[PDB]
Amino acid sequence: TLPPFLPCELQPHGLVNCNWLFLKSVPHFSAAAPRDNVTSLSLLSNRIHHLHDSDFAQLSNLQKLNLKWNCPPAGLSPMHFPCHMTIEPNTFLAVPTLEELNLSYNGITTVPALPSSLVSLILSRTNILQLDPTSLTGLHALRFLYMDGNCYYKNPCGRALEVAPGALLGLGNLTHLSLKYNNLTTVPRSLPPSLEYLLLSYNHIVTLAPEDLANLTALRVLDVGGNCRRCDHARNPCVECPHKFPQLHSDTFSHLSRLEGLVLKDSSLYQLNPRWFRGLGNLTVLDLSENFLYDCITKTKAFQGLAQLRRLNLSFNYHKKVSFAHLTLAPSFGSLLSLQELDMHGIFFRSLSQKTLQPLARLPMLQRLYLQMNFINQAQLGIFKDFPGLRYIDLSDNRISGAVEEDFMPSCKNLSFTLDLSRNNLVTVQPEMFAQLSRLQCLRLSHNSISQAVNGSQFVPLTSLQVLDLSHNKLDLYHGRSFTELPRLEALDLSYNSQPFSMRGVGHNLSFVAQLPTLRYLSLAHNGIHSRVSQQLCSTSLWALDFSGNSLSQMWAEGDLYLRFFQGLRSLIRLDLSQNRLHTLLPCTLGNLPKSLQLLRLRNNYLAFFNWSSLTLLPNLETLDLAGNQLKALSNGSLPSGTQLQRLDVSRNSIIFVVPGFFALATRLRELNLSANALRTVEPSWFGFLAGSLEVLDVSANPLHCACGAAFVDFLLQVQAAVPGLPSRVKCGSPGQLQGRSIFAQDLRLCL
Ligand SMILES: *[C@@H]1O[C@H](CO)[C@@H](O[C@@H]2O[C@H](CO)[C@@H](O)[C@H](O)[C@H]2NC(C)=O)[C@H](O)[C@H]1NC(C)=O
Ligand SMILES: *[C@@H]1O[C@H](CO)[C@@H](O)[C@H](O)[C@H]1NC(C)=O
Ligand SMILES: *[C@@H]1O[C@H](CO)[C@@H](O)[C@H](O)[C@H]1NC(C)=O
Repeated sequence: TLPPFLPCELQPHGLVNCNWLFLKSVPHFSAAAPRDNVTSLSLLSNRIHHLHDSDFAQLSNLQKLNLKWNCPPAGLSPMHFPCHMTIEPNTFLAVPTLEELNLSYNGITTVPALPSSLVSLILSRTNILQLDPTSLTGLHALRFLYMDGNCYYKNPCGRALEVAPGALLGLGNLTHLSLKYNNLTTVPRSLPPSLEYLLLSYNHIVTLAPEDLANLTALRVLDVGGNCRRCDHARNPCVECPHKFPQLHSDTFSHLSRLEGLVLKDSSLYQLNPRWFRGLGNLTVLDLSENFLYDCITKTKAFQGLAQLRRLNLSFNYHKKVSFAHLTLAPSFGSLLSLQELDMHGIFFRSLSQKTLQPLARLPMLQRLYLQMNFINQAQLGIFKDFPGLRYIDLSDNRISGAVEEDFMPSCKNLSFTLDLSRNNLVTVQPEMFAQLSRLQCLRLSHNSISQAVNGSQFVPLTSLQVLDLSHNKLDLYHGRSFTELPRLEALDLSYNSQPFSMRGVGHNLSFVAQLPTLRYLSLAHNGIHSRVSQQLCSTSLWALDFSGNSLSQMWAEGDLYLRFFQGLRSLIRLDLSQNRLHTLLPCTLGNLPKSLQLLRLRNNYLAFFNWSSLTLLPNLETLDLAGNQLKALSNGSLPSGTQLQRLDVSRNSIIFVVPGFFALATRLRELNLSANALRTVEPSWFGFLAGSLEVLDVSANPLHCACGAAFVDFLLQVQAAVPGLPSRVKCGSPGQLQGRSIFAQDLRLCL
């Protein structure tokens, strides 16, 4: 049985996925295909320029249809190729079950006839330049209409979009309307009173008053930002706000009592009118980013009584000459009694002290505080001890320098208190910086130039710290007492620290790993450890070690000094020895790895041989990863009986053949990656019995020997459930004509 929707892929939830197939038109699927099981059809990024009456006409249960990026407009086309999509009149009418349509990024100039089942319609980046009562007549179900980017720099129209008065009044269920990047100068008259989300950003609506929002009292989100922009630091075409604008009247929003979110970013505001927020008693989110409010926020009263507000964005309110603002928050920030999140990144100010955030200090719910990219170079970090609810501070990308004058490395996201000081100019860490920060659970100091002696005296106050990121620094030398002042430490990232001339004539002392009793995850990746190191790592607690990007090759050529290097990690589960220049491997060196290992990576070494019988010496191994080595074959014995191996990756080798029965004895094997090798066939004999056990068999990017009709294709059709991208991504290597084309290309489809 062929893939039922060739060239496309059936996926979960009745989705036929035809994305990215260079298709010139919509496939006419066969009669025996389960056309009725199809509820969603995706055709993203093909090149269908002509749609017909009969294209969708027999998909009796089709609900979602995505035709995005098929006939892109000149301006959006990389090579400015003009495109005007032809759409036969009944093309969509013939899908009377259709509920969701995405026609974005296509050269269409009018709304085609749509059935009245439609609930969601996306027409963004098309060339529709008019909307009137005849445009979406009778679509009484429609809840979402998105039509952004029909007239802007990447898709110009020489004029404005025209939404006629009442054009959409017939749409009595329309709750979501977006009309950004349409070159509009006023808000369309008489929009459905049912609207709850109205996004009008990035037009040229430079003036706003309460009648512009007439009758829209169900509005929960209003976005009118980017309508009189500042252009000093784009990037892309941008029209500056004309001099005496914007003109927001003082009671514009005062009848929108259900409003939860309000966006006034990039509106060139030098000043806030307190009256704008009067009556907005449900307002939880306010975005004032990219304005000119650096001076205003030191004295404003506009925030008084926004007692329900939970998120406030003031980011990129910076002097356009590019210099420091003097930041002292106005007292009315203190009235934000419900504030959970405050974003103040990219304002630019020299100093973080007691004065700076004073009015915030006692807000009982304030949890997240974004202060990155401010070029702060003096910070009193003690100020954060007396914030009652702080969970996260981002001070990354500043120039602070001291006190005042995933499976291998977990994230800090569920922790109670995290401070990120990455990308500052920290060279040395004084322990008094954190004297008022005993409660910190996660500390990030990556991408500094820390070249200090780490000797057990740097982080003394931080008695609660569970996670320390010191990756990407200039740490010279690890001592036996390094990090031993951190009693509760669970994760430690030291990746990308490599100063081979600065070791003071000695080597790394890795005995500190044995001193950290709660440590679970350690990374020493890209440290350039060739030599000059302790002979043994020892830990009863450690679960994951990333040792990638060193030279164990050199270590293990150096006699037998380093043959038990990892053995003392009595509970190691995950070990990454990828990128270690490993040319050979003794079975005696593999058996000296911790017996508890479940997962071993050797991505990107130079291994041309592997003794597969030596996998008995790792009885608990479940995932083995040998991607990117030089295996020429899978041979020299087979996978031995009893192996617990479930995931095996041998992608990106030069595997030309596999011996018969190579995978026969691996009864737990479920996932096998054979992608990007040199295979010319796929054989059932490789798996003895048990081929139907595999849940994933990836055989893409192989130079398969396509012939009419090769039996390996029979095999892949039999186990097609496990083969990802079978209908399109499993390709031929020969003959010359079918080279790089699908194994089911027109020519070969005759031989089935
Ligand atoms: C099998 O291996 C191939 C090649 O290594 C994988 O393809 C890569 O997938 C990663 C993400 O997993 C991408 O970053 C790369 O861009 C992909 N490269 C190529 C050439 O495809 C593939 O994902 C793996 N398959 C499975 C099922 O894990
Ligand atoms: C926006 O409208 C003006 C005046 O109607 C026009 O000159 C300009 O070209 C339009 N912008 C685009 C991107 O087409
Ligand atoms: C490692 O560190 C401790 C000092 O705290 C020392 O006693 C031990 O002998 C050192 N080992 C080496 C090889 O230098």
